[PDB]
Amino acid sequence: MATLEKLMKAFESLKSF
Repeated sequence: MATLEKLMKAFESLKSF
């Protein structure tokens, strides 16, 4: 699989943005 950033950006860009 290859989508680590797609998994981290959600923990910060989702609502923490």
